[PDB]
Amino acid sequence: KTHVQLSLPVLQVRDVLVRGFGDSVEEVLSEARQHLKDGTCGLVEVEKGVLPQLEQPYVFIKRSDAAPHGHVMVELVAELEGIQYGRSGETLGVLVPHVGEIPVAYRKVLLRK
Repeated sequence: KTHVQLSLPVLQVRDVLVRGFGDSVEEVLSEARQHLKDGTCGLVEVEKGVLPQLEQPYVFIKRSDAAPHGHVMVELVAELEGIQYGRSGETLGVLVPHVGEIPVAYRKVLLRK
């Protein structure tokens, strides 16, 4: 399937134990896709002061379209020193590894895979 329905646990930035997916744009997109498949991906909602508390490169989910079965259609865009790899809509948040942090909410998305 080109799209996969996921419910991503929303984590508080200060709870996140592993604050990024790796060291290159290509690695973080690779790792983010692997974690999304394995159900070990969390989402941090971007506000003032969030991104400086996480590790670059960043992986964003961005709205790819205007929402089947309550699930917003999204795609992955990486960012490193202010350059984005990918072009998409509004950020729904930043993806991080989930290693058992308690979420505050769930974000229903349809992921272009």
